[PDB]
Amino acid sequence: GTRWAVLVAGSNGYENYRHQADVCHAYQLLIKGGLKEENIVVFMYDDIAWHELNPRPGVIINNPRGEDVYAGVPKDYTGEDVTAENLFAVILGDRSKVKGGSGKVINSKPEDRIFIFYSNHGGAGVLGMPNEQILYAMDFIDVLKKKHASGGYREMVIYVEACESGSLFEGIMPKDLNVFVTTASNAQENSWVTYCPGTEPSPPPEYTTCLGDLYSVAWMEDSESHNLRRETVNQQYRSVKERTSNFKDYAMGSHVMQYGDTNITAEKLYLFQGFDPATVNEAKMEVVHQRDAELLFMWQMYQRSNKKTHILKQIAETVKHRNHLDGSVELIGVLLYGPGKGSPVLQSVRDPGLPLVDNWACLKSMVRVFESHCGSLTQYGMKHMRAFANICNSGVSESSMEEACMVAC
Amino acid sequence: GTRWAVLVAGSNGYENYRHQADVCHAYQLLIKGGLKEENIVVFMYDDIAWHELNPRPGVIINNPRGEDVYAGVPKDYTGEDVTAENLFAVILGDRSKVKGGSGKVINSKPEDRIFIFYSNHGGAGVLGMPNEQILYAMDFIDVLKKKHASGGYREMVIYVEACESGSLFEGIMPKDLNVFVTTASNAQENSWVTYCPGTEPSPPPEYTTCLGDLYSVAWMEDSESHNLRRETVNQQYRSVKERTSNFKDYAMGSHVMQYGDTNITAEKLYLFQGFDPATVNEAKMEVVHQRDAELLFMWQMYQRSNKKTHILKQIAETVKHRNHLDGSVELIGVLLYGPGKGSPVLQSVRDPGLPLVDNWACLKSMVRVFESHCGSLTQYGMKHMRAFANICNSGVSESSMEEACMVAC
Ligand SMILES: *[C@@H]1O[C@H](CO)[C@@H](O)[C@H](O)[C@H]1NC(C)=O
Ligand SMILES: *[C@@H]1O[C@H](CO)[C@@H](O)[C@H](O)[C@H]1NC(C)=O
Repeated sequence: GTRWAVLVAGSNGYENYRHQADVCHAYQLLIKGGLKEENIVVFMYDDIAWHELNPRPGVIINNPRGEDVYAGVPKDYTGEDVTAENLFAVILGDRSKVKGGSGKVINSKPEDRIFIFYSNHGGAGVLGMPNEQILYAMDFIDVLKKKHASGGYREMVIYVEACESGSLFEGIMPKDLNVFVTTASNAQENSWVTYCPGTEPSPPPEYTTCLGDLYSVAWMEDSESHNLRRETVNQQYRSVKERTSNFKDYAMGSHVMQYGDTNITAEKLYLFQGFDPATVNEAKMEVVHQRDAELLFMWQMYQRSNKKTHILKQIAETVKHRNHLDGSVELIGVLLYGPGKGSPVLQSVRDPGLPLVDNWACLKSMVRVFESHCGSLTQYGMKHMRAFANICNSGVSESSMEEACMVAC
Repeated sequence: GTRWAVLVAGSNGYENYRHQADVCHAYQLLIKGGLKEENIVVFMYDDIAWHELNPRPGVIINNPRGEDVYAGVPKDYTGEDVTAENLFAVILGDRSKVKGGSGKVINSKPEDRIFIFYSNHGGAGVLGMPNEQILYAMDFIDVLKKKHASGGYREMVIYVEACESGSLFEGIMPKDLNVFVTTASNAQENSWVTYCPGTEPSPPPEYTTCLGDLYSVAWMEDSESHNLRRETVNQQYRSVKERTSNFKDYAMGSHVMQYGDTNITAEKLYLFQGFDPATVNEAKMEVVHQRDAELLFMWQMYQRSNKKTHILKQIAETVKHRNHLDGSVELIGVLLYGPGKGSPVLQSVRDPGLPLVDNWACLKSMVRVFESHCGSLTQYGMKHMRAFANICNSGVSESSMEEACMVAC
């Protein structure tokens, strides 16, 4: 059969360099293993390589050894074409449902295998897509069920790098889809960022933005340092789990989770990632929170400048925007449930194995009502997704949500 | 000698019923023990007994058994006269430095004893006074040193009911003043509120506001249930400590602390609180945070109404005001120290036994700069006092504080 891949960075902006850095590295890794470019679909906004802030124009690196991963990466879905609708259409393999981009899709055969890697921001039940778009977990599950029902592949492996990424599959990912999944974190942890300005191991001094993400570089640097005809999917999961746990210090690391068909863990990794003919034959990392890396970048910029006050006022606006969202959400909880019960309700985490939300259509509706009244969530606002899900689960009506949002905003 | 007392409620508003309820109960307790009215100075705003919301006009109660404590309480310093300046002047006993009120002061003799009880809101190093006034711990210490240096008393006992009230004395209260102090909480805990609408033990159903404060009713109900010619100061401290710890559950209770001259703990309580001739011869309480009781009261009102939306919009404004203060302070930390270090700096608590702040004049200056730019702190904003103290201790200049406050506000 034929090995296919879909690589997605869900973010843009130079502050988010790392997510397209991850995706570009994954592309070069798969090419080195003998996957063909026509079978690898790359979603990247593509604003990094030639960004005015990039100290190495035309180059993207993904770890402090500084090897370029940008050259040769195809422009399949870039800019405005990096959408959930295009991602869903690529996975289904129906070129007629794609809007824009190259038209490359996963029009795979029943004997083929597929490898999907996503890297950016997220929250409970949701994944980010560039310019304020949100991808809801259940729609992603639905695409996998549809693809499976059309006999489009033999097996699939999915790696997801994002905050709270366990919540995209817990209680909803079927095990009969020949799909195996791992996530950087459990349903409630955040995801961690590595190779940042000011940490060890040191990125090259000219960089003001972080180079990679902990779970992502963990699996990629593990793959490229091993013979993939011998390493199993399970061995990579084990190695990635230990490295991402960062010496089992969950204040500085997270729990890598697995979902779906665990029988796939017995398979050799080359069936999914190819094999590199040259591969024949640790310290605690200083990491930062995915949600904190943006401000660390603006602060790196502030400290290195002389317009110095323009950056500061932009830091002020960013924090103030976050405070507005955090407060609006907290106040909605107060108006709906009272003080002393609003935060318990909004912030309670369901037991592992249960779905985040019982009505996914309600979740989208609460987000819609919120944003109509309180403004756009942004990428940062996905941190409030569990709060909206908990409003849904509480049986509070959409009519009462409307009233609370109008009072709050 | 003669026994004197000063009783202070630092708050006003029907939401804060309990603080004047505490003070009124303490007054009746001391009269029953034979202290004379001319030797007891009462500071209470006096907006409770005849408040339009008071279901028992002319009556104040301090626990669910519903006995009035208001009748007979003198009007020494009420309304606009409840000030730190008047409190300091009362304690010093110089009637000429009082502004307004009755003119009653503690013009005590070297053989006299003094008992001081304060009950309301506070924060690190500060106590509230009605209508946005703040009383700074070191000014209170200075008054005690001045009073001591004039030979004004033999011994003094001080009870303080307020958030973070340990911080008013740690590292600054001398032990050579013949003054013994206990506080409802340590330097970082909040203070707890008892007998609230919706908790057990049940206040009479018509009340929408909490009746008392945990540490305050603990010492008063302990005094009135014992023979004070036999009970020692130490025994009351022990009993109050255990009751305020609420089964040693510090998520629902606090650590009562002691400062000053601990030799006074060996003395019989009647020397300070008098003795009642009739006294010849437990469940975990449901309590709420001092800072949370205001919103619980507005919510009780919301739930019992039909203007129903007027109250809600007032709840919204209260939460939004708090969010503005919390965000402004957090942003000032970000601008001064960077993200990832602003909160560690602003929220770090010094080791027990050290003073909250090294330059008390700087603390007042930071508050001044903040309020000029970001608006009044309010009573709620004393929760940010440790943040301002930590800015002072960090050596950040007043010039840099000004710049950060202008960017932030
Ligand atoms: C994995 O395959 C085994 C066959 O040995 C089967 O018993 C089991 O049900 C399968 N598990 C899943 C999750 O499909
Ligand atoms: C208490 O009095 C004793 C005398 O027995 C003395 O040793 C001690 O220093 C005194 N403590 C304080 C805090 O004044």
